[PDB]
Amino acid sequence: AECSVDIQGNDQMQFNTNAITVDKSCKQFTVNLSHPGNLPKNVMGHSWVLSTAADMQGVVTDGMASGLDKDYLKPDDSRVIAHTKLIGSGEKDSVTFDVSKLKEGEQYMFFCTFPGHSALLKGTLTLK
Ligand SMILES: [Cu+2]
Repeated sequence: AECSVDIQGNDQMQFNTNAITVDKSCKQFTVNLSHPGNLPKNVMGHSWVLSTAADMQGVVTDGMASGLDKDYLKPDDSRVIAHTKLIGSGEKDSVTFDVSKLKEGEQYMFFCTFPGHSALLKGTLTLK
């Protein structure tokens, strides 16, 4: 898949990838999130949130005080460069973003913002 990637978050607290490479040529980038499993998003919800590694913690910390109401994401978080909605099992969501929003050399992390999920459900995103 050029300029896109398919990612699954399961009931086992696992993303099927821990590293994503965004080709420097890509103009846009699309991440396809699905959620195999049986648990509903209010106990096992999963989302794909993109930020710098530097800002992950506060994004996470801010998200969990945001409630299921706001997908456990601070509304209009200027630290989030891209994000999917929060989904439960059997659900799916995609998000597309501008590669121009990524600086070379700066590090980025992707992660779920459901309470206590980002330590396990995370990975690397890098501009190549
Ligand atoms: Cu999650």
